[PDB]
Amino acid sequence: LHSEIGRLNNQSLLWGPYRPNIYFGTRPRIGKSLMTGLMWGKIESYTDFQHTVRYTCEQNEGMKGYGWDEYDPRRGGIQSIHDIQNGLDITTSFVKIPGGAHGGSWAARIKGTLNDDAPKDQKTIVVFYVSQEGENSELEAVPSENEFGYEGDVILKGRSEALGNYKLVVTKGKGVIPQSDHDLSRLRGPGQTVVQSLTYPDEVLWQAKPILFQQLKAGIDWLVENKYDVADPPPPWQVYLLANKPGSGNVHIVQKVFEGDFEFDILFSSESAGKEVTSKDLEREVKQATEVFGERFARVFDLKAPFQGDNYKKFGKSMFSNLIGGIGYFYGHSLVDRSYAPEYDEENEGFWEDAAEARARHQEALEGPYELFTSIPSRPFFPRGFLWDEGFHLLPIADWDIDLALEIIKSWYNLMDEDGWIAREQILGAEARSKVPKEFQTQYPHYANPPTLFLVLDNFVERLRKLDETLSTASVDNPEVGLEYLRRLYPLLRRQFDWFRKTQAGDIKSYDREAYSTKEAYRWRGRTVSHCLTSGLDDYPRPQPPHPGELHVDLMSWVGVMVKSLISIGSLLGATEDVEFYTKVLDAIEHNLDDLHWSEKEGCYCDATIDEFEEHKLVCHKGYISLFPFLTGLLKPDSPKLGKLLALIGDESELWSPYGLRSLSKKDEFYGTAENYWRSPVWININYLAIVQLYNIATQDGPYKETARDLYTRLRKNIVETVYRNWEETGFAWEQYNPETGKGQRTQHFTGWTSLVVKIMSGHH
Ligand SMILES: [N-]=[N+]=Nc1ccc(NCCc2cncc(CCN3C[C@H](O)[C@@H](O)[C@H](O)[C@H]3CO)n2)c([N+](=O)[O-])c1
Repeated sequence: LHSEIGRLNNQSLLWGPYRPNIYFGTRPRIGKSLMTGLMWGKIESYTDFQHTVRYTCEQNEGMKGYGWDEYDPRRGGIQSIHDIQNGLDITTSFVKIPGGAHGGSWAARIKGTLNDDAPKDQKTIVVFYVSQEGENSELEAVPSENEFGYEGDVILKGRSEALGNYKLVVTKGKGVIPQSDHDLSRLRGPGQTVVQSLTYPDEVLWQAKPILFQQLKAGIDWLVENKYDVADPPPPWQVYLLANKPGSGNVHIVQKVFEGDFEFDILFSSESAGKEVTSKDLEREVKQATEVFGERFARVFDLKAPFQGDNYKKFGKSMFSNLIGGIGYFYGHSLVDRSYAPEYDEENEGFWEDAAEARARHQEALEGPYELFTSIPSRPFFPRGFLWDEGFHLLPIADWDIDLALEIIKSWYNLMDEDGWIAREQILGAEARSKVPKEFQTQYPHYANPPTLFLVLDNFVERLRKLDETLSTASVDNPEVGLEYLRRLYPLLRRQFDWFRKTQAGDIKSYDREAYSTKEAYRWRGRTVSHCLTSGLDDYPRPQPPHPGELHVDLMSWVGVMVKSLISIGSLLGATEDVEFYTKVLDAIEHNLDDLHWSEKEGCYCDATIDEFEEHKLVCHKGYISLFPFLTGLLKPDSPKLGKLLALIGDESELWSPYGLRSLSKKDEFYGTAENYWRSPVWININYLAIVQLYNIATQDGPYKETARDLYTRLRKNIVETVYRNWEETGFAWEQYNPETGKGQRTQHFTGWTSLVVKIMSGHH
């Protein structure tokens, strides 16, 4: 029965628009298979299309905005693109039609509407680019009846082991096609849909822009050789129309020129299913996917006061759809230093210098290949898997579709090496590497990242204890299936738990340190003078100088999150001998949090170092870090320590801004300093943790119930309204929010954990 739900999930999720790095394209969850990409650009001149053409996601003054209005990876959805440079409002509707033995069929409608400022006679070039990777696989453009190109549909017929037989149709579409009266039209035709079928070695098929431009440049060279010159030049749009040469190959370029508004369909028909997919099929399946998305949202994301209104429902749909619509499939080699150089052990003073020397050996090599199926923080700036971001992404996604969330968790845990290491940053293949400076690619096996994926596993278990609709909950509705997943995953959770304990161990025994436990103490590896990249709070102030004797209260608190999850899961599995050791590790963390990290002087938890005089010193920087034992749910609701943290959180002079909790206190000496990344701005992921914990204390018998209730109510409001106002004004989710002004700053299209705001509005944690 596990195998069945497994095979059904596989078949449901195989196809998607799983290329979030580009405006619009498709691929299945298969490393070497059939992929598609959309390109468009106005052409006003002989030189402008190279600069106007769109393919990979960016955000600049030329683009107003873009994203998913509606999305479910099982059904498809609708994306809006507002392109100022090209004068176009584009719609890409994508739909899946289940059937056959191969992951089903799918269809897309591309619609371009010139905006008010565009010339009513603008010529827009549109390209649908189709590649197929594989040794024993074929794809062929059925040639046209016409001499120079296509009056109607373009039929591609192909086959692979993975997809069996399929056909891919690009329809005639609707819109005016310009006609050239030039002598060239006797040889190129007056203007029509064209296809070039090419082959390149499989590993470069992703470089669709250079592949296209090489063909455009060969056309222009041909014009020059055959005496088409500046005395009598063809119009720009004919100069940039490829000579029709359909055939077989692993690349198929389908090119259309439109004058004014346009639309055209892409129909993917799996032979192994019923009848082929039609345009009338696409139109209906789209209408129905909208109805279903509407119905699921109103149940799953029931927005509570004061966010019940339609304005906030639109907001919620946009923030959610962009989050789950960012889901990608990633395949290829990753860059890794497997030297395990001894300098990476960071056991002497000045360890950052030694670590730099080891990195300068440049022993890192390509390894894999790996696949990953994950949501992403940002399509334009960093469209790839980030380990602790994914824990946040999956909290809303899990509500929507717990079986999808568990699929993504599983994909992340299949990356884990023999030691219990997952790389914090997953850059799989040359396409992914294209977006990342060479200096920032190398993953380090000694680099951790917060294990936020356990928070998701926690929600799963809580839900476990208490056809597309069916598949989405299959793993909570069929408890036998739920436990089998946990049984298969548990060992790797344990492996990661031990890996933290072997690789991110702090040192008690070697210093004048007393504590309830000689074991429980942690220090993030990878830290430099200014940074602790691995903690996730890049420039949050830490002990200066960095020191082998440091202890990180956030890191211990994450180990605390991990043990509590292992207790829950281990028990659901009856692994008694493990639960005992976990029950005892937790007990030791609860104590050592107080003995090593609690400041009675300051009224908050702090990190620790050892002095110039070699004694344990608390290093207190009031901010996110200070709150961690609370944010991670480790303290008793009656704890006096919780009492003092609630005071700090609610204190306007420290953390409390009209716009949410400041990453760092206004009273801290480092407030607003340096890159000021985690040194003041409001981050939605940490505010989300605060809101959830406040609500927990707020709905419990205890002394702080009423304070917790006030701070919840107000913080929920401040966080939602800040993200809303900025979305209303800019159309973007932002990476962080200015505490002085409330303005969105840093990375746009951050969906991204800023999308947690849909869960903050829906309440009932
Ligand atoms: N200090 N530092 N200075 C700055 C750092 C970044 C800045 N802007 C975005 C640049 C950028 C590009 N590629 C990847 C990433 C990682 C983003 N992010 C980092 C989170 O901290 C981490 O927790 C989190 O996992 C990851 C992923 O969401 N970021 C700026 N800026 O725009 O001025 C100053």
